[PDB]
Amino acid sequence: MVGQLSEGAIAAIMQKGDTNIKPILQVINIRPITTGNSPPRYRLLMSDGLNTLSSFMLATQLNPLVEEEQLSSNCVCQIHRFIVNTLKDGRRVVILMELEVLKSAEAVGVKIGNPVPYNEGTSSYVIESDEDLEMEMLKH
Amino acid sequence: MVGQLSEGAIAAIMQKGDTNIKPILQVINIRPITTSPPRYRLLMSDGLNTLSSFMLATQLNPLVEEEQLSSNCVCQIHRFIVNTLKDGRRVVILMELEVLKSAEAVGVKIGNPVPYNEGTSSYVIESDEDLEMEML
Repeated sequence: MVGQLSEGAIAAIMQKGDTNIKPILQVINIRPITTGNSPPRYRLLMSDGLNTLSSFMLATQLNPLVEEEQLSSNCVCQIHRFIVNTLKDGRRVVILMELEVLKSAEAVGVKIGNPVPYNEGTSSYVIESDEDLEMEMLKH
Repeated sequence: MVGQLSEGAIAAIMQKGDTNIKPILQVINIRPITTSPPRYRLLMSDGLNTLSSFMLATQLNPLVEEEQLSSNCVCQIHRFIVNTLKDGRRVVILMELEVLKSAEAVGVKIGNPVPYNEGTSSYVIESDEDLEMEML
């Protein structure tokens, strides 16, 4: 149900920098990032039911949630503490510092609603994720 | 040092579908796709161009888990295949390769290669964003 998500949280985060709103978001996709020999970091495409936004990153202390598959595509999360940063190239990113998984992916089962990208950066993420899946699927 | 890579191999693969060459390429970035059996996408350089549509055959995954195939290492490809997909994207699947020099032996990205095509340019921009997001 879309109504159980924090409608408008993505727009408020991006345009006003709201950090106190404890948003309830669905994880749409997780992109592991493996730089050099370093342990992975996880970038997230998240949905508030209306929009998706791809500029989320998990703080390192939340990495075990992804490894344990507690935090996986289609689960629903309540974010407790997050910070907004503008990178040196102007891109606005959101670091998730503390959260709770409210519903596992299997309980939700699938993507909630039909959210659309909040910006071109997010549509570029969606394109690359679509590319990944296409390359992935060797057998038909 | 760029002359130590197979300059022009990416253009040969993409335009002519030449899989008889045994090109020497540098890994610029490796990324697992799923978050299941891992599957690795690679941004590779031939000294002139980068190309982001390389994927690793599952049987080469041990080289990645052993951290032998890693960003900045230089490899020689022994068997590969290139296909266009129904939607027109071209994908290169690396089937057999040897790591010639470790990431540490090479030490840095060789030269200043440019993206072969728009898809690679977007991939580099997105991967540079990924990295900027980490270093926070």
